[PDB]
Amino acid sequence: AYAYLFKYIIIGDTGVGKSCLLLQFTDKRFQDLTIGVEFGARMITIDGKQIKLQIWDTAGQESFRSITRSYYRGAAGALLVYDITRRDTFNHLTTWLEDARQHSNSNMVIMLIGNKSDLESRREVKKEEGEAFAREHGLIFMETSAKTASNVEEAFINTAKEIYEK
Ligand SMILES: Nc1nc2c(ncn2[C@@H]2O[C@H](COP(=O)(O)OP(=O)(O)O)[C@@H](O)[C@H]2O)c(=O)[nH]1
Ligand SMILES: [Mg+2]
Repeated sequence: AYAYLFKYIIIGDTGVGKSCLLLQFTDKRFQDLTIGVEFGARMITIDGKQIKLQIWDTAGQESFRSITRSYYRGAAGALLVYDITRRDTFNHLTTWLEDARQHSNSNMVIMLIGNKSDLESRREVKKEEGEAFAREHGLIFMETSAKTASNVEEAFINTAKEIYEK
């Protein structure tokens, strides 16, 4: 009835900041890596209700270009991350998105994340390109910095609000 558990997965290319977004959200710190068993949790509040976010970092899946069924199983939300300094990470979004289409529950919320927003001297992908990609595919989008915490809390909380309100 009254308390909630939302399973999240974090997906996207190598080095986009999946691990750092996890650690920033759960521990408020920015930095070992146990592939296949790399996770964290944090309690939040939406509409006065207690919601436990159980969050899975899918590092190690990148080489496969696909997410194992056990990550998708019961996943309520997914953060699909690219690295704004590396256009190739932006280019591979459609293949991550198709993997999710084929193998995830259609109700799984997906938020598009352009990470490393602090790195303005190396930006390759404009914020507007992330926005347009998200619109075309019916997703919410935010730029984050796992380094500075910018929009990190907002990304996880807004995903949860979308899951809860759907
Ligand atoms: N400046 C900056 N560096 C970041 C950010 N997120 C991650 N990094 C750096 O990028 C590297 C890769 O991030 P990581 O979380 O390990 O990527 P992953 O393979 O997707 O898990 C890290 O070692 C950090 O040095 C960010 O928001 N800003
Ligand atoms: Mg990782």
